[PDB]
This record gives sequence, structure tokens and C-alpha cells, in this order.
Amino acid sequence: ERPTFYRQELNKTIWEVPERYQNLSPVGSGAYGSVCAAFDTKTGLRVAVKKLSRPFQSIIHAKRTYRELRLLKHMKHENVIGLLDVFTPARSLEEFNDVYLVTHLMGADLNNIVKCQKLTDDHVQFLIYQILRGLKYIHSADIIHRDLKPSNLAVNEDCELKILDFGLARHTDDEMTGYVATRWYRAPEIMLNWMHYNQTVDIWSVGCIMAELLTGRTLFPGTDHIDQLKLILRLVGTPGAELLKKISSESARNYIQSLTQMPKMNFANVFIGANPLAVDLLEKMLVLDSDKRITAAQALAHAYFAQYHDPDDEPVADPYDQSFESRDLLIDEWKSLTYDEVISFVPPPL
Ligand SMILES: NC1=Nc2nc3cc4c(cc3n2[C@H](c2ccc(OCc3cn5ccccc5n3)cc2)N1)OCCCO4
Repeated sequence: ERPTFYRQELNKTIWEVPERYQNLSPVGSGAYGSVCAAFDTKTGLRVAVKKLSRPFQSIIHAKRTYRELRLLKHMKHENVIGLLDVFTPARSLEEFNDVYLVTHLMGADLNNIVKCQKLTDDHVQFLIYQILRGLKYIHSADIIHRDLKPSNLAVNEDCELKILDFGLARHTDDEMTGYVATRWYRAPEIMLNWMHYNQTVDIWSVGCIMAELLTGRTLFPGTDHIDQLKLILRLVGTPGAELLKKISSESARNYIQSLTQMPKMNFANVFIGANPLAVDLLEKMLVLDSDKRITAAQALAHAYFAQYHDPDDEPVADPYDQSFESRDLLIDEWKSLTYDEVISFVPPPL
């Protein structure tokens, strides 16, 4: 049965939400959509309510809306943000124009932790363990996050962590230009479009985050793409012929080869005083050749996580059908697919 909806002005736009959601207060707004904090009186949870902005204004927009809803509906894991609710005030497909997504209200992120606490090695172990636990789940569904960084990691007062805001394909070229955290955690093969990338790109980001938790400093704070590449190759060494072969862009290959060769540095002398097991794990995630990087499942079994690792409590995901990504549809067809997914949604148990 349809709940009763009520209306409110809020940001600059009209919000129409079921009565269960009370005390809406705006917290953020962008080109993707406006967000309000609220109290869900039916569950007792503080929630984030996101109203999508122009969900169906083009084919690209309509597909992205469908992609986001499919992803959030699938994610059911302690270390990944899931979907609490999705609703529309429309009573039929013909009047369907607005989409609202409801998720747990997340407070602090990994940024609000790195520059305040010195973080003990035990805290680093637990935080990275949870990222990898969530990543094992995400990767088992052939989902790549693509945009892992500290601002996409929520951490509550108990150092419990959740992965947020997947890389649904946006970050304009201008947002990735210059001295910006939007680029500091990206694998070089994605940064420079070397090749068709795999889910190992996320492991590179985890290595950058780990390092920053250990030192309190950005690992590769490049002032631009090329400066950042130089910082990376100084640490891990310039590529050998075997990795060069795998770079498809003849122009990217030629450029790499213009650089003076450099050996891999001693990580024990970079991460001074760190746990030798942390150094070993960093050496295995920050490998230039993504074919040779450690996977999430392999990293969970590394001795660095011995006090948390439990092979019977690191679950994998149900199969996730992404055939729609190869599909070409019209706006109204993406819209009807999205509507179907709204009306079939079943809430999680509390
Ligand atoms: N206009 C437009 N629409 C899209 N919809 C998408 C949907 C996808 C997807 C990509 C999608 N794009 C692309 C798009 C997405 C991300 C981008 O950043 C990384 C990037 C690409 N560079 C190309 C040259 C130089 C630098 C450089 N840096 C650049 C373009 N462009 O890949 C998987 C995520 C979900 O599926």
C-alpha cells in the first residue's frame, strides 16, 4: 500500500517524501542530486535521503540512474553501503519523474581520522581489513569501485567502516586536473589510460590509503598527472619490457620509455618504523603490473591481518547481472526499467 507523502521546500526544490521520514535538513547538493538528513520514524535510524537531479534528462543520465539503483539494490554486506529504501511519489509509470534513495546517515569519513589521531598499527590493521573484506565481496560480483579514496570510506566511533559512493562513471577531466585528491589514489593504468583495467585498480587505491594511514601523509600527491607518475615510478621503479608490452597506447609506451630507468626503492626505508608485515603487504599491493598485484581475497590471508582474518566470515556476493551495460536503449526504456526496480524493492531486515 502506498504511504502518504507530504511536501516541503528545503533546498531550492520541492521534496515529496513518505510521512515516516521526519526532520529533513539539507546537508549537501551537487549536479548529481540534493541530499537531506532525516529521521526514519519507522526504523529509528538517522538516514540520508538523496533526490536525484534530472534522473532521465538524457540516455546517458537515464542509464546512470538505472545503474546506480541496480548497484545499491545488490549490495548486502557489513562493509558496503546498502539501500534502506527507494521511493517515488508517482502513482504510475506515466507520471514517474523523481527518484529518492535512502541510506544510512554516515558521519565521519577516513579523512576525519587520518589528521587527528596518530592511529595505532592495530587501528590500521582493522581499518584496512574491513576495506579488503568489503572489496572481496564487491569484486566477487565483478564490480569495480574505481574511485576508492578516504572520503568514500565512512568510519563510526567504533572504527567500523563502510565503502561508499561507487565510481559510476563521471569525474570530468577538469575535476581530475592539478593538485587534487580526486587523482592521488588512482592506479597509473587508469590515470593515463594505459590499458583495459581490472579490479586490481582498487587494490592500488587501498595501498595508497594504507600508506597514508601509516605516515599521516599522502603517498603520491602529484601536482598533475605527469608529476604524479614520476612520484609513483620513483617508489616502485620504472616498468620493464614485460609490462611495457601490455600498454596498448603506442604513444603512452613511447613516453614511458623517455624516462630514465629507476629501481624499486626499499620500502622499509620509506615507511620508517612500520610493522615489517605492513611493509610486505604494501610491496604486494603497490605493484605497477596489475596482473601481479595481490587480490583482495589473497590479502585477507596475509599475516598482517592474522588477528582479524576469519575465512568463514568473509562472504562473497550473489551473482550480479550486468548485461545491461552492453545494451543500447531509449530514455523511456531505461526509465521503465528503473521504475520496475523501484516498485520491486524489498526493505532489509533491521
Ligand atoms: N561522457 C561519458 N559518459 C560515461 N558513462 C559511463 C559508464 C561506465 C563507465 C564510463 C562511462 N562514461 C565516460 C567516462 C568515464 C570516466 C572517465 O574518467 C577517467 C579518464 C578517461 N580519460 C581519457 C583520456 C585522458 C584522461 C582520462 N581520464 C572518463 C570518461 N564518458 O565505465 C564504468 C563505470 C560505469 O560504466
